Amino acid sequence: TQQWKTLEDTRSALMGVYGLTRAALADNNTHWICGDLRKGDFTVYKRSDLQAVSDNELNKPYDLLKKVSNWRRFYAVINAASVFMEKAPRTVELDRSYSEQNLKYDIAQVRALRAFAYFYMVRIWGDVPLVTYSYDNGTFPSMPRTDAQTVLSYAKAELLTAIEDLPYQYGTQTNLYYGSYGAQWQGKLFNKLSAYSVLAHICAWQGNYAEAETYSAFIIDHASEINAKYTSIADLTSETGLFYSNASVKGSRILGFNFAGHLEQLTLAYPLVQKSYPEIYISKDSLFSIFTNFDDLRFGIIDTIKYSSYYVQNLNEETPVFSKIKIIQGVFGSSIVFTRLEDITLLRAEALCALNRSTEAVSYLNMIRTNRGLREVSFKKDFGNNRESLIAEIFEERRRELMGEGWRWYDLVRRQKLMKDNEAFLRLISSGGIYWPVSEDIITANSQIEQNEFWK
Repeated sequence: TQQWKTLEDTRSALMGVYGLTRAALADNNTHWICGDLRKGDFTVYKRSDLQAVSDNELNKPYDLLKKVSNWRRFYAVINAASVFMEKAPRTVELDRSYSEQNLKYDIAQVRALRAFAYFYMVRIWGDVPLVTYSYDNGTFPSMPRTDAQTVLSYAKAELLTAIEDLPYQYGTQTNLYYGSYGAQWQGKLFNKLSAYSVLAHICAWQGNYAEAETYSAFIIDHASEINAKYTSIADLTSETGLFYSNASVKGSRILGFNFAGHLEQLTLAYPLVQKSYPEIYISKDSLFSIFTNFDDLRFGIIDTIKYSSYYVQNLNEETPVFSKIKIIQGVFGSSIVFTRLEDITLLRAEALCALNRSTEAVSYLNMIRTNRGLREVSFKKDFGNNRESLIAEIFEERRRELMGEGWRWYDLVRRQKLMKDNEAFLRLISSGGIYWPVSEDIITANSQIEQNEFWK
């Protein structure tokens, strides 16, 4: 049973909240299933269950769909965080080695993780029960789903509170943080900018682009404080690059979760692993539609081996392998990368367009383009000063840059809200068909929980 007598007890509990958060995103490949596969750019080789996700046929009778649709793993994070906040303060009184500052740091992390879990689950299910206190395992509070706006307002306030105590970096050489400091914790612990990144995204998801722009700006302007940088194509895709836990560029994972679920389970095949075919892949037709310029470093120049590019291998075969993420110990070690500077920079561009400041958006778009072999663009010459044309292009840049990082589906929804170029998709948004069904196991056990109308 968890105790709170010593610094080792609080350390273990804190690491447990991180572990639970990783598990929520990684279980059944949730992050990629919900973020990349759903109406995504991946062709499915053979699995009808994966094909149902891709088609948004989330009521089909597949066990995968039922498992992903059960939100328990998110409430596991929320409850563990709530318990930590209730019980950890006592440790300061019990163990002289656990300082008030150590408590403030730990509380801020678990508070931010809880808020992240809420945001993440709101994007998936929409309305979810807003639980703000701990409860016993095997029970769940008897309450309805709470309006998504109310849940996000709670998440925003919690993140702003956490930011007051979250540092940029943890510990010093003279005052270690749980035995390590500075660079040792970069890309491992939730930092002040990690919290700002969640705020920026909550705001963008709500259409509050004024706030999204301010928060994205703050992140970009303070990136050096957490040692976050723009990543080269080689460092993004290397076996020891951004997706590797102990990468030299690890600080560039503004928010992520490391392993001591992986996209590679779905994407890799021979020769990278001994599996004959990939479960999902980007087809040649898709590649040539999405990547329009042969100078694009993501899908252009060879990456050493014959028939390769930086994102894709086996270009001589009918089902090329999406090899961007390839942290191979099969057994994989790839980190979940929720966000990084390129994401936040493109978010800022999106926000600036939303605010009718398209000329300013172009400079941010160009930052990403010019680090990927693409020429600079200009608003008049390349977009005819058309705000919607520029918005569409910012989303194509995200489509390219963040491929396989759990963004595409959410990006399609934010894009649709701005572009309004597909009435069928606008109806899917208004009708709730952009969310997952609630698991019938949850509804049976908790009578106040109502199914999403779209999936009844």
